[PDB]
Amino acid sequence: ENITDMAGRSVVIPAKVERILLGEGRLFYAVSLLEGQKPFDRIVGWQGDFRKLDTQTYAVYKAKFPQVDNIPLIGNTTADSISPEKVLTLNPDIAIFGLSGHGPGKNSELVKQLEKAGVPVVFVDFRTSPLKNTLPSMRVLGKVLHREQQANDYIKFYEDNVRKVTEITSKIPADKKPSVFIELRAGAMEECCGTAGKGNMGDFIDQAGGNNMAKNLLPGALGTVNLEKVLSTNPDIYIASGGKAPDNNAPGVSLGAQVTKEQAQSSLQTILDRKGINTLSAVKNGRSYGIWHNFYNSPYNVLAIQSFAKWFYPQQFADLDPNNTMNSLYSQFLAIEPTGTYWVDST
Amino acid sequence: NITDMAGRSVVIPAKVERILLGEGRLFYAVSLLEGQKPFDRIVGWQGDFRKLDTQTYAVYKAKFPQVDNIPLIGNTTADSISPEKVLTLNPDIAIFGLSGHGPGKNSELVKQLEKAGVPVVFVDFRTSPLKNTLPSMRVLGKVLHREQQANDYIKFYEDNVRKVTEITSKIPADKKPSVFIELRAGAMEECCGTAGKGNMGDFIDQAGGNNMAKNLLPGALGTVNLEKVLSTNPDIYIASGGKAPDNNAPGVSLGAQVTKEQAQSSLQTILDRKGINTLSAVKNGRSYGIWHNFYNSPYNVLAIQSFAKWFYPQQFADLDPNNTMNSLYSQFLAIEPTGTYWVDST
Amino acid sequence: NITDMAGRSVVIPAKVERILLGEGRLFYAVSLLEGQKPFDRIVGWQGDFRKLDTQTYAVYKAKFPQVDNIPLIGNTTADSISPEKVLTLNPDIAIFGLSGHGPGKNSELVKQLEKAGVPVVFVDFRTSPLKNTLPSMRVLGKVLHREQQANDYIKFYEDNVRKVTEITSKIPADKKPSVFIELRAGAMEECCGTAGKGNMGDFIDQAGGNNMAKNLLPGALGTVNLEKVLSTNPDIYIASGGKAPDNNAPGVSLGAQVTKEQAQSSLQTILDRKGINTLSAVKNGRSYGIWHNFYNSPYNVLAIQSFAKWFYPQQFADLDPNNTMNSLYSQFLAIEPTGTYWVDST
Amino acid sequence: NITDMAGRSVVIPAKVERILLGEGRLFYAVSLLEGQKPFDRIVGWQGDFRKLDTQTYAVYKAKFPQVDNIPLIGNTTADSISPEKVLTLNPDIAIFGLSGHGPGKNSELVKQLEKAGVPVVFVDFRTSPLKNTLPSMRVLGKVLHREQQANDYIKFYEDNVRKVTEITSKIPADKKPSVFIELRAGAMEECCGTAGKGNMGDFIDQAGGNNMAKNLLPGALGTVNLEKVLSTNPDIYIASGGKAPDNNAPGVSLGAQVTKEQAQSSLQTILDRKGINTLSAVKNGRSYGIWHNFYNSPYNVLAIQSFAKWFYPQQFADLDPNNTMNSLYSQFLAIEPTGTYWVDST
Ligand SMILES: N=C(N)NCCC[C@H](NC(=O)c1cccc(O)c1O)C(=O)N[C@@H](CO)C(=O)O
Ligand SMILES: N=C(N)NCCC[C@H](NC(=O)c1cccc(O)c1O)C(=O)N[C@@H](CO)C(=O)O
Ligand SMILES: N=C(N)NCCC[C@H](NC(=O)c1cccc(O)c1O)C(=O)N[C@@H](CO)C(=O)O
Ligand SMILES: N=C(N)NCCC[C@H](NC(=O)c1cccc(O)c1O)C(=O)N[C@@H](CO)C(=O)O
Ligand SMILES: N=C(N)NCCC[C@H](NC(=O)c1cccc(O)c1O)C(=O)N[C@@H](CO)C(=O)O
Ligand SMILES: N=C(N)NCCC[C@H](NC(=O)c1cccc(O)c1O)C(=O)N[C@@H](CO)C(=O)O
Ligand SMILES: N=C(N)NCCC[C@H](NC(=O)c1cccc(O)c1O)C(=O)N[C@@H](CO)C(=O)O
Ligand SMILES: N=C(N)NCCC[C@H](NC(=O)c1cccc(O)c1O)C(=O)N[C@@H](CO)C(=O)O
Ligand SMILES: [Fe+3]
Ligand SMILES: [Fe+3]
Repeated sequence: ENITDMAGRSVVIPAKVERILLGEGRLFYAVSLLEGQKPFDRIVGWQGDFRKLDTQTYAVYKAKFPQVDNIPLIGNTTADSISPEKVLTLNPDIAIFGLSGHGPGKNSELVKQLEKAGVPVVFVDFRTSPLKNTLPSMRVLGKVLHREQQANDYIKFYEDNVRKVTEITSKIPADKKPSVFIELRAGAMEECCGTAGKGNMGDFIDQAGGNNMAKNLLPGALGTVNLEKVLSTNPDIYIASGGKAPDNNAPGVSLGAQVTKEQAQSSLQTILDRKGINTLSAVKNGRSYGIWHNFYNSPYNVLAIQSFAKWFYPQQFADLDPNNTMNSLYSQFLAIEPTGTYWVDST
Repeated sequence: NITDMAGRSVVIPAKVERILLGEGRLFYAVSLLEGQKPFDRIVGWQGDFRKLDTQTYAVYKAKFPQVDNIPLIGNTTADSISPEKVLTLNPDIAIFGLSGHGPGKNSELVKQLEKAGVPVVFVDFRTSPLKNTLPSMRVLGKVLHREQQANDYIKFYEDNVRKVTEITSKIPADKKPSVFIELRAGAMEECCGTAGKGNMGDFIDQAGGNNMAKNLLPGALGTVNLEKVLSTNPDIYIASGGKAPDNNAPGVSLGAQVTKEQAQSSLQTILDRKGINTLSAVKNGRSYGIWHNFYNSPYNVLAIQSFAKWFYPQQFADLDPNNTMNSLYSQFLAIEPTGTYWVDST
Repeated sequence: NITDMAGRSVVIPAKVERILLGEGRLFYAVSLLEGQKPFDRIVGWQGDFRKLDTQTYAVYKAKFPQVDNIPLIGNTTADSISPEKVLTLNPDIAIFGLSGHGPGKNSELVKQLEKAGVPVVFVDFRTSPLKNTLPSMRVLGKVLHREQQANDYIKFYEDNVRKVTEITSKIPADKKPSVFIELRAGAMEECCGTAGKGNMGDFIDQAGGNNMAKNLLPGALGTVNLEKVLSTNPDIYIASGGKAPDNNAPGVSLGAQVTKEQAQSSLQTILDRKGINTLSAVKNGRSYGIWHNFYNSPYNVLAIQSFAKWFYPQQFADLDPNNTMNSLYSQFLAIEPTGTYWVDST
Repeated sequence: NITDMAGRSVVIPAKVERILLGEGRLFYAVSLLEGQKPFDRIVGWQGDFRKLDTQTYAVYKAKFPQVDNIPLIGNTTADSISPEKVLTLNPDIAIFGLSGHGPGKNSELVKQLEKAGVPVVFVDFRTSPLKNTLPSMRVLGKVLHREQQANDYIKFYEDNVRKVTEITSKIPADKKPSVFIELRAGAMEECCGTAGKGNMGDFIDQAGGNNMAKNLLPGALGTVNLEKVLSTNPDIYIASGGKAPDNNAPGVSLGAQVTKEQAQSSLQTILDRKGINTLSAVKNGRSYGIWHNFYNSPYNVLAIQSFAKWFYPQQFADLDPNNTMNSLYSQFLAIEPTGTYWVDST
């Protein structure tokens, strides 16, 4: 059969799939929602970003599935480090790639090599245009991986849990919305400050009824705004993203499966104590928050949209709990138990 | 002739120059009428303003040292008022409160004054602020011949309250936060004082909150036990106080001579008390301090706004009670606004 | 005692609480000193701020409705000021401008005030901004007892101007672009109003531009005919305006309530006028709009910067006048920055 | 205490209970202030509302039959008002219009009332709606002690007008459509009544139209000959009327008791008249009907919106003046909106 991927390309659905290639490792998150209690059964190989840039979620899956260590790494954390030779010798029967990210895009040579080898390629997207692409991506993955039921179940769950936010924020007029700046991998980049424009976590700010101060500063989904521009705009709400492991002395916010509330609050505070940042009205007024970075490329991003709405309008979403949503997500779909801290408030 | 807050008819004097204040802090209503000559027409007052509002007192003393020479007709309780000292001041009007630290409608002193031919006016900012605050000012305007100042203050008040009520009057009950207000928190012998259907409860109602003690109490004021608070575990905790900074007694420091630091530090002591410190609202940082004397003052629009910002922070992001306060002072009063009348927990 | 901008010695009042503004838009200098209480000390003002700055007025009214009750001593001309209404406000200081829509150093009203024992201070942001802006603020600081605010603003101003002059002071004349500024472009009976050696001309000088009218005119303001502009055919065209968005009269829309799109649309109308539209600067996109009231405001550092960025685009690509405005507002003012104070042609 | 629309100072009465309406249709401004008790304070009125607004009258009569007992001080002209009947109603305030079917600022009756000690207030929705509508409501608020209702209505009005001006203020003159408005079209002896720089002309201006009579006429109202209209051949034709459905006199049927099909049929008659029917605007279907009494009513924001949607159909496709009217009625009035106040040609 045939379907349209997120690059507009038609893909012939394989009769049976047993050798999935992951162009970006963290595309595993979309796969995990379909594979039930057998998450790694059909993965022939993956980019090393999941294992190296998601060490916490990795370790949790390793403790329950030690065979994860033996899935081949086709590269490190950049598209340019992928050996096309190692890829082809795994004889994949499907390759899942992202329109953007740490893996090959629609115009890469590897995509063309795979087309010459007779291997179907599917483009998904949770990163450039999450709002447009997240649900269509899951529907498509459902069809090509023969997990239509799991996919449709997850779409219903997602739509319902997002509708809990949008029923309220879709009617709020622009002049009542809080200004928001999201600093991606805050503290951890060479040059401050990474953020999202019209795309990526910007889509989440939009949905949650916020006003992204970088929406109109930037052409793309990702970009950079200077510290002074942030200070000058002086937004209502400051959000920092990170995924740093607890026992990592490098700069950044600690969030993820092995992070405690106190490690998340302490490390957010370091981030908020930085020169310039610490004079923001949002920081002084305590409207300062942390969000787990990898939500920037995951269909679990409904958790971030909900955390954002609850920060943007605390009393209108007093009754909404993203922790229940994660637990409903894990119990319904996944094969591990939820642990750690995926979001934090400054004390 | 006018009808006071006790339903009684009062013949308005032709000229008033000797006002008796049954409760000292009724001065607050008078101050909105007297412009730059606040104490010119006060023959005497209950000692509650001087002794239970030491900060606001000291500020007025520095600009008007003659305030120290206004006679104190008693201390802080109705029973300590000498009716003899009262009558020798030959008042031409007496202003009393339906409730509080001064005589009520059925006291002997009220009857003595009626026998002496002295008009008595009952106001209320304390039992039923919502029903009574504006009618009280209207009445004080008429009997003190300051109708203009009164009407000016009513317009100011209604406008600044309507900023809140036009939003919160349409909010359904199930979207409202539960609220407990602990009056003079930390400072009473037995915890915990609060307000029912009345007093600061009216402010919670107006600001679109849900007062957990509304149905626990028959009156405007009363007491709920600590364990009942813990068990109800309300969304939002509010502590009232008016303690002076350099007062080692227990309570929250708020008022004209209090810095935000002192207010924040002393609120924290209050929030660190056994039991209180495990409240969800305290842990989640939805914990606040409000200046106690707003429990009996037509300046109470400042508290209604502070509550609304606490109950729905974003919907009232743009509302600033410091600006309401500054406008109030500049338009009506004879002193400069200083100190901290509200605080948020660190 | 201090020396004002007219060279006159002025005795500093011990306390000031009743400031008279000879020109309403002199408020801008006062606003930098009064913090969160902008209108607290203004007894009255010329009607130019309320009538010729409707946008900035409306923004302050929404936060301080008491601004509507400040008395207007006249309309928009010195000759419409009733000296009687002025004197009954019993000012304790009067602030006047060497030039503009209010009384000057030789007016009768200035003499009346001297007879009444009222100190008069002359400032200037309009005739000789470069010489006078900072000295004016220093002086206002001393006579209004806001030396701290004044010195803070001077440091901010000098630093933000030095960002421009460090570069443009070393540029030789032959590398400078020729510039014509058309004040209230489109909106005068006879084209074309502009500035000579003074007013916005000072800004062109500082920003390293070459004002084509510098030597055509004797004074700070004057008129140059359309044909003279066409013939000089300058490298850069700048139009000033302050027209409200919803005003169908001719002129450029700029100010607190103007969007970038309205500013551009209305600048374009101005650039589409016969004669103007054949200028090389217009055809080549070197066409800009600046908010007119910068012609008399110590916020004029915002214009010196917008000019420097138009005169030398890459040399000041890192300079942002919007950040400077926001630092100005947050540090000194009581309102939030909105609208469009400068625009580039599409 | 307040300045009316004639520039005259009027002393705000302490309590008003006997309002005299110089022009009956000034009721529309009063109705926005009186909530559910519209006629409670009206001692008498000009007969224009009852006789020239039969539809809106009948609707109020069905809910309030006591409206029939309000005294008529005259018919539909200032000259038919008995000053004697007026004075025996012992009004405590009289509201008059700068222009219209009632007395003006120089009438004898105004002087009689001044001799009788009765405050007179001039409002205006007719000569200079743009300048005067909102100031008129502000003033009526103060003198009738309905400041809250007035301020509420001003905010509503400004917001609903801003929906139009946000768009039309940035449209350049050369892109605007030419417009002719024929007042009480078909119903006058001599064609064609219209508005100049004033009256419905102000609405055309605001809605981003170009009134072809703006410079043909000195006043707010006047007459332009059919041939002049034909020759100018404007982009858009608008006819006003308020004729009752069951009235076979010439004119457009619009108002509270008119269906869309009766408004369309009667507009068509108006558009089928010799000369009119050769207009480009008529042939192209840019032909419309507007309810005449908007020519003197603070509900005129409904016509400004209806005009903008006719001037720029797609730019205002999302704007609905019917939703605006309904928000107006529900927020402010005591009756239910019915009928057709505007119509498009089939
Ligand atoms: N290690 C490298 N040299 N490049 C990494 C490639 C992915 C790159 N990532 C980001 O730009 C980024 C920014 C903020 C926060 C993040 O977590 C990021 O991963 C990227 O997105 N590249 C884009 C544009 O080149 C793409 O592939 O389309
Ligand atoms: N494309 C680039 N040159 N820089 C942007 C991203 C590269 C790199 N990203 C990460 O290390 C990373 C970690 C966790 C999750 C992610 O998605 C990541 O991308 C990065 O941020 N590099 C810094 C240097 O430390 C920088 O380039 O400023
Ligand atoms: N020092 C005293 N013994 N009594 C004070 C007199 C008034 C008494 N006050 C309170 O109950 C009270 C409660 C909470 C917070 C406060 O500031 C209070 O003053 C009181 O209210 N009495 C009632 C009952 O008699 C009344 O006056 O009607
Ligand atoms: N009804 C009572 N017996 N006590 C409650 C009120 C009396 C007393 N009040 C104050 O000290 C006070 C201080 C500032 C402002 C006020 O309105 C006040 O009422 C009080 O609280 N007594 C405590 C023991 O100190 C108590 O009786 O529990
Ligand atoms: N409406 C009037 N008749 N006069 C206005 C008085 C101020 C007069 N202004 C200007 O000439 C002017 C020119 C260009 C742009 C502007 O904004 C202007 O205000 C003025 O400056 N007069 C001079 C000399 O008369 C002065 O007083 O110094
Ligand atoms: N000195 C004069 N006689 N005329 C020039 C200025 C007077 C008047 N000014 C303004 O309208 C004005 C508006 C906004 C800001 C200002 O500073 C202003 O001065 C003016 O220019 N009138 C025009 C008539 O359109 C004219 O002089 O031709
Ligand atoms: N019924 C009359 N004979 N006269 C009415 C007096 C008001 C007169 N009105 C109009 O001319 C008019 C024109 C077009 C449409 C209308 O609804 C009108 O009411 C009028 O305005 N007269 C002038 C001069 O006296 C004025 O009132 O200012
Ligand atoms: N000034 C005049 N003489 N005539 C113009 C207005 C007088 C009269 N008005 C009305 O009939 C009328 C009806 C509803 C609402 C209004 O405001 C009105 O004025 C009128 O129009 N007379 C006609 C004769 O048909 C005329 O003078 O042409
Ligand atoms: Fe008390
Ligand atoms: Fe000027």
